[PDB]
Amino acid sequence: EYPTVDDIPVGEVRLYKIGDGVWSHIATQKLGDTVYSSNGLIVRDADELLLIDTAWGAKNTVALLAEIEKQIGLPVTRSISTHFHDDRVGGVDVLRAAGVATYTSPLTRQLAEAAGNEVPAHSLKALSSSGDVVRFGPVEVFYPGAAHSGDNLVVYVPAVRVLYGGCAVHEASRESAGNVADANLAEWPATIKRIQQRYPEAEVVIPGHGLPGGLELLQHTTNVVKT
Ligand SMILES: [Zn+2]
Ligand SMILES: [Zn+2]
Repeated sequence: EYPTVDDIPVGEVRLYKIGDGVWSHIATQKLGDTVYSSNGLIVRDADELLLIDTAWGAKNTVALLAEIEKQIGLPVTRSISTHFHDDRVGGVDVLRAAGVATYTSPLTRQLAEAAGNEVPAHSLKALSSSGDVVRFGPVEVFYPGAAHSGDNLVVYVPAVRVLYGGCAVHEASRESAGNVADANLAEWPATIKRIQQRYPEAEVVIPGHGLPGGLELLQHTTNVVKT
């Protein structure tokens, strides 16, 4: 029942309930004759929502906001982008236009700028070194170290033990690492290990692209990387 590229008509966005007060959002995008799906997270905090990652571009992110209003009916007041690529910050200007306070780490803001990508407006402090963790509303934000990118963050929802790994984590069906142009393959194994050690009670692990699973996706990612 989890949405895939063959049930999402590009330009549209689906929500999938993961646990109490937690949804993933799923969208699709085409690069060079190739279409992908991409996930993000939505977390309720009292009567507002925290958004994790855009829906991969302006058009999709507009549709995301509409779908949130339709299905949940609470306002997105803040967002976090988990790295500097377009599937994470593409659509940040849509969020800004809608009045969302947009955040990411200082390093992600720098990399996004260098790349010519949209840049969240605000910095999350105290995430500069590997192992750094901060609280932000109903979640923890963790910088586990370099992996898919030098800046990649993970997000944990402690009340329901949901770990959003973003693109630092591969779905079970992936056999390759995908885009490694910004990756640190030598460091990726130790970064996963730091995630494993920090969140041993996670029940759901959500990858940046593809099907959610459990803690087994972490070791799987390490196995995929060793190529
Ligand atoms: Zn990426
Ligand atoms: Zn990605």
